Amino acid sequence: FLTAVSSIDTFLPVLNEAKLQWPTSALAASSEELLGGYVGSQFYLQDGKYMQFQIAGSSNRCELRQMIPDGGSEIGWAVDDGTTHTATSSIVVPEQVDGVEEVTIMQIHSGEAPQLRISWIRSKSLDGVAYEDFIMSTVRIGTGDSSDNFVKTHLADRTAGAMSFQIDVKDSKLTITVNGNVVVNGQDLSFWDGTDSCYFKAGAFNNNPTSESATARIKFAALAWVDH
Ligand SMILES: O=C(O)[C@H]1O[C@@H](O[C@H]2[C@H](O)[C@H](O)[C@H](O[C@H]3[C@H](O)[C@H](O)[C@H](O[C@H]4[C@H](O)[C@H](O)[C@H](O[C@H]5[C@H](O)[C@H](O)[C@H](O[C@H]6[C@H](O)[C@H](O)[C@H](O)O[C@@H]6C(=O)O)O[C@@H]5C(=O)O)O[C@@H]4C(=O)O)O[C@@H]3C(=O)O)O[C@@H]2C(=O)O)[C@@H](O)[C@@H](O)[C@@H]1O
Repeated sequence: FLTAVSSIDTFLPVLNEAKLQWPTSALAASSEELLGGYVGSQFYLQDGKYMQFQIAGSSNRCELRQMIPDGGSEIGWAVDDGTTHTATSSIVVPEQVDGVEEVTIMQIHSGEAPQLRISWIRSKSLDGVAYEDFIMSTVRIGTGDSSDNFVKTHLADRTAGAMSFQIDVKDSKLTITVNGNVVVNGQDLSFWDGTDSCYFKAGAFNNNPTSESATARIKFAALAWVDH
């Protein structure tokens, strides 16, 4: 069998606060299953150190979904409870195979929609400017589909080496730090005031592929979800 992610110590904190959704939003593994050696080609320990996610198909996923710690049920929190909700990661985004066009690697999501997606995208115009092979944040400030519902940002060009991300939510404001540099500073999340169902996700969620068989692949050297 492939080497289980839980066979080393590095990811036990987040696995203790997560369920795995694969290949859809349906449950693949409970937190205890993840802590107890759940493994497959979709989710395995890579190079002896990376929690790697693989998924093919339009809107299919291999994603960790934040849970109440120590075997609890699905968590939900508010963007303005006065604390800081923080997701931190270190991610190696390899060159994606042909047919893979956008891969969501971290999210904030609620009962209704994604407040935030951090995704790799092959090519995209943002605010009149073309970018290629880069990491993007997409923030919802509305629930519609038109441009004004989103704030989209070039976070960084994709690197060969590990890229660190810190997502901070405090007092209805979102900060994203990339390789130690603040890139998004205090994006307004006020539209979500009143919502108590937010949670982190991370892994690989495949968006608008050109081929249903092309497999997205994302490696995490680190991932943690904390409340301060
Ligand atoms: O490209 C463009 O055209 C535009 O795209 C825009 O971004 C898009 C993006 O491309 C992508 O489409 C994205 O997809 C969203 C999607 O719209 C939807 O919100 C989806 O929701 C998922 C959740 O992520 C989550 O997995 C959730 O999980 C649920 C399960 O569905 C199920 O309810 C489950 O039930 C069990 C639980 O135990 C329950 O508590 C219950 O008690 O028991 C059951 C059980 O035991 O069975 O509970 C799960 C849970 O954990 O909560 O399921 C939903 C789902 O509907 O499947 O999330 C994806 C996403 O991951 O982001 O949407 C983006 C968008 O609309 O913004 C923009 O980029 C735009 O600019 C472009 O133009």
